[PDB]
Amino acid sequence: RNLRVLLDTAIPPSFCDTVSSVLLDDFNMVSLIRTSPADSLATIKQDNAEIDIAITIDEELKISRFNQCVLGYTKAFVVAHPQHPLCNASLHSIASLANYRQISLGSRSGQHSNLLRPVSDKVLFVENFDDMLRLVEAGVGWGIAPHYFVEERLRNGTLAVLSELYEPGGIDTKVYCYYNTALESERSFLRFLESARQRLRELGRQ
Ligand SMILES: CC(C)Oc1ccc(-c2ncc(CNc3ccnc(C(F)(F)F)c3)s2)cc1Cl
Repeated sequence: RNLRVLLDTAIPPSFCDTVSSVLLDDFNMVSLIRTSPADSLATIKQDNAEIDIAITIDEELKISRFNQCVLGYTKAFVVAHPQHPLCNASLHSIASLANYRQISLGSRSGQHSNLLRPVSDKVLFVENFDDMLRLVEAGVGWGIAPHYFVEERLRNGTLAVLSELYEPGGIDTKVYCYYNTALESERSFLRFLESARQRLRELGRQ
């Protein structure tokens, strides 16, 4: 119960804090680590890190030494500069964006999971969301960003949304919890899962 825990940058801060409080309520030593989802699954896989619990959106069912569960959901938007070509065109489609350039997270130096795989042939990789939104806000391209990162810049006109046809409201991605196999038998972990999940649901509806 000396715990190392990972959360990705798509996890809303309210989400990570909701988790933290519970973790400390049921494990008394909790160390928190943050990474962008592209590097999330890789980090836990490197055994030199000793991550016991990881909360991310990238999935691989062949993860060794780790089991899986769903902890809740988060939302994401296809955002782009207000004067971007697509923004003008009101009919946006998965093909229509394959032509224009995508600012995307991660590195070409890695197994691009389907979830974080670039959908377009013309791409530019960045390493965090701040650099993604800097480029997108300069018309470089379009991107897929979490809610908490962009919400304000869209209610402010700084940015726009092209995802209001595909999934009106945001692209509901699942948020996964990866427990080290060993932790399955510790009543602390299971109580964490219960209390956290409830709290997350309660916050989500609001
Ligand atoms: C606009 C529409 C017509 O076309 C699309 C429809 C669906 C998609 C999705 N792509 C990744 C999906 C999973 N969720 C992700 C993936 C990566 N990154 C995040 C982050 F956390 F960063 F927000 C969340 S859904 C893309 C496009 Cl372009």
